[PDB]
Amino acid sequence: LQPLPPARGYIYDRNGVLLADNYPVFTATLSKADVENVDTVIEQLQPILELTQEDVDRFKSRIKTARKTERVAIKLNLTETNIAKFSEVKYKFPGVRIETQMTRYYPHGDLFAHVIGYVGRINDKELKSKDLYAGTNLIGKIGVEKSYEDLLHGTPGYEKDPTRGNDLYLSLDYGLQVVASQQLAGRRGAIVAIDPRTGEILALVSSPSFNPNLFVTGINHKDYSSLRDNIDQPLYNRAVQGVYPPGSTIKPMEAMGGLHYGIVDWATAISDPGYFHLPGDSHKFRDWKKTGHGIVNMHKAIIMSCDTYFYILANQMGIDQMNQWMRQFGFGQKTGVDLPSESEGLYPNPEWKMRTRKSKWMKGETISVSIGQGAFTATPLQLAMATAITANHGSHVVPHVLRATHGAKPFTVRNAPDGKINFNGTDEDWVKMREAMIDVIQSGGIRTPLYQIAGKTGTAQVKERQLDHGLFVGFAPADKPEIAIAVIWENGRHGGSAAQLAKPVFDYWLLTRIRP
Amino acid sequence: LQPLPPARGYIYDRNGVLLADNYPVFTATLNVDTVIEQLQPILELTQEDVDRFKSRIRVAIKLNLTETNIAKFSEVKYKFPGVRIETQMTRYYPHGDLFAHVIGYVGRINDKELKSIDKDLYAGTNLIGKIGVEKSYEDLLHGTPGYEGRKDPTRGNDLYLSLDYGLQVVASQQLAGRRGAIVAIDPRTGEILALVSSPSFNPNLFVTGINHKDYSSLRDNIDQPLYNRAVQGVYPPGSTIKPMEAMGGLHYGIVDWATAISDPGYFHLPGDSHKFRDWKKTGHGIVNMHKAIIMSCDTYFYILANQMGIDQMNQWMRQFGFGQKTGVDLPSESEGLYPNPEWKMRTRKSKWMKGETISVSIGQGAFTATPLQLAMATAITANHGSHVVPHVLRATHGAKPFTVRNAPDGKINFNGTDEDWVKMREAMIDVIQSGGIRTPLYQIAGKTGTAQVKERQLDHGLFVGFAPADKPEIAIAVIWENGRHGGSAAQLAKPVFDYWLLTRKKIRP
Repeated sequence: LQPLPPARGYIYDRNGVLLADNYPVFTATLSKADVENVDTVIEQLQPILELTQEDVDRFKSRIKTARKTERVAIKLNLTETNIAKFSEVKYKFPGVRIETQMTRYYPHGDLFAHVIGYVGRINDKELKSKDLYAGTNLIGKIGVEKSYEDLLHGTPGYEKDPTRGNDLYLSLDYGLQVVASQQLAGRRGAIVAIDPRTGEILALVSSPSFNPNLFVTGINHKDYSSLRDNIDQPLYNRAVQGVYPPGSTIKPMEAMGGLHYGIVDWATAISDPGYFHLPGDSHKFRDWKKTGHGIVNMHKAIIMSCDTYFYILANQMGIDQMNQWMRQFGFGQKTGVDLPSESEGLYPNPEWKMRTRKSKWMKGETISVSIGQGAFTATPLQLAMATAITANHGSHVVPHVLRATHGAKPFTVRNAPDGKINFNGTDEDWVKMREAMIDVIQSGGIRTPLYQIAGKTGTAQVKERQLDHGLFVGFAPADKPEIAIAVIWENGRHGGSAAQLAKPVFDYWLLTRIRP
Repeated sequence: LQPLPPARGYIYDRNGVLLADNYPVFTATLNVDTVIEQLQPILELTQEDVDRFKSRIRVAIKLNLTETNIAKFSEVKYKFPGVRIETQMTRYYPHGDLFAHVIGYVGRINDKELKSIDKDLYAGTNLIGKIGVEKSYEDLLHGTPGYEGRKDPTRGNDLYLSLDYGLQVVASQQLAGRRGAIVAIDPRTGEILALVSSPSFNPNLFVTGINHKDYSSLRDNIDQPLYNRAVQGVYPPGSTIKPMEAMGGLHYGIVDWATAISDPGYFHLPGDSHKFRDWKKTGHGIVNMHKAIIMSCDTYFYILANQMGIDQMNQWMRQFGFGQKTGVDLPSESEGLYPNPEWKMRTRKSKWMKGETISVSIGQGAFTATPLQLAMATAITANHGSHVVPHVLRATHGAKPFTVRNAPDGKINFNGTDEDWVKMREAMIDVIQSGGIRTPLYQIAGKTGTAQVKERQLDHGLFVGFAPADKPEIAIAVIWENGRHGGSAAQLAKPVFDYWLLTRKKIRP
């Protein structure tokens, strides 16, 4: 009864464009039923196979637990020198076998590293959790490979045919991923593209990327330290882990809450003296334009990104109601994406402050939040979802990466919005807010003559590396949206700059539609 | 800066039928030991009402004061200065027994255990949601306070349940005097159209605090009117489970609609003497899938399970809602148990035996399901595999923002044709014609089952089904505790099907 381990499944894009693979290598096995006492044997072949002190520790861990009949890998994917140095002594080690196995390959490694992740060597912590993983050398460690490890893994067999792991079709588009990646080539930040009708992530780039293949068989302490100590942090996933102050990208949604709670009209106007002062308080809270913007109804506020209009709206609305509603767009909470280490962001409230800083909430801390400042931070993923919901007229979607799986194992794949934001407004309001956001593009310059983009821009302050971040959220075609994009250019200065990154993505998806 | 507490929101059915409201009452707010003896004849305080008030120790002496004790206290107002007379709201359930197990009740907020976890939000708030909808949606229902310059409080949100008053009445009658549950889901959305656990009880006894006499009636009643058989009760689902489990055969490629077996009336594990027994000792002869469903052969599913394996058996059945909470927006939802080697190793430290698989193969193992799970599994089956989440809330109206899910969760990838679902429907219609629930006006699909207990020793009868079969609008799970054979249970389901599908465009209160 020898275990026959199962083929890890392939991962494709939404088009069959192959993104993760299995190809054969030479690996040195060593079953317990073929050797008298392992610990000695390993010591002899350490210099001949160039085993590191980690490679022996790892091999011993499996052997102790492993069945007699199951072969345990001593060194994986042998280099041609390990092959040569062992073949000379091939017969002086009889129990040791050296035959063909599979490792994982990422044909387009940098491109999808931050969505697909990689597989690692299965280790100590993982070993304390079956007989499922008998012939299995590798486990998913981050990304899709982790979050969908069980679907991908397969089902073992014996000497009974093993059941091959499930194929995964991501909702990502090879082409759209390429375009967005180029947009952030040489630059730090993120670009997320969601289909608003579904919540499908059409493209997700955090930049710089890294090569996942370096991790599959174990990575050099030399190579790993270069990535971990790069100052641009290629290993950090800015789309699902990175968090940023959203700035005025939030104003369209926060305006919709004004309509929802009845605090404002589309015709409601304020006199904008260039500041807002809390009642019975002298500290002036300053518009970005210190002279002001004159009389400002909702539509001028969005077009011109007035802070003063939203200082007042927040003041009347209050942080509690401000929390309750903005959260409906995805803020302050994980989005639910089927990817491992997703960040919560922070939409601040007195409950968070009482535990974090044991101080009562100050009415002025609200004012900072209303313009996307203060403690308010969102992941690029969250910002894109908020823009998808705003594009789709309030239908709450879940950002997800998986489109279909094919295989023996049963699985349920989410492909429609879960529910609709109760909203005491017309549908017309969503349509008016779109038209406002079309004007953000027209009235201020990444215009296209082929379709209409709705969008809003923002700028965040850093916690050269000190330059403000540029943010841009938007969707197109505006009337009947198909894709919403959040871009965060780190140290990108003006937000409109970030819009420039977003246009080629839009253009590719809506107009332009393989090998490296 | 005195707080102004917020009006709790109203709860309706899906048609505006009012199911819970608040009405204004007079209550006497407030050493206390001397005054109460003087204030007892005036306010008609019982020895229980005084005990509560001393234990409770502004604190209420008596709630909902009659006009007379208000008049009789007004002449003596001066001998009691601290005693004040204020307005409060209490909660009323126009149809208490009918919707008790869906709406629950509000209790007194007295629970310091709950009165320490929350905020100054409940400032001036006397009532809190205790079980059911009132608990699960306490925050939506609660509202937002105000003060004294005065600030109007924001009232709680009105709730529209996906439940239908008429359909609830019909279903409730079916179990009048009987124990069990009936759940009706819309398979297109997962909306719960009806949910009755029987016996019921009157929730209004809880709003103001419940008497040890009244509470002891309910807690020590043998029928357990306080137990929610729909969302907490679990039963062995038995042969109701077969349509889904057969669909898993198709998905794993193990069987065809044409694949047939010889049923000698038993199944023999290879190299093993213990015979596994068909319900019909004669057998059923040659049995393809379609015969299997109509005649509820245990043998056909004994074989399929063995080939499928418990692990593969788990992956598939869990897609229908079994072994895990369904997600209903009601408080205490029970998981059920779809057993697996993981559960046995952790629970009883024993390796899984191939025969334990066989018990589960016909829904008679450690397998237990809630009527919720059964309704959901049948909804998905009617629905060709789109995973729905059973939910009770249809809309809310109010100031607080809320998101309401009212569409299917996702779609089971299924390595079959769409037609397999259509072939399985036709099988389940054939269950109705061939084996007295049939109607010529629409097509019912169904399957029957029987569970064994531990009159009240009679086996339970189960029935799952949906209609109209070709374009399903409603799926029902029925469980008569001690209803003998399922089929009795099916009888409870036909009036419900009929009210929804026929009568309901001609039952108001």
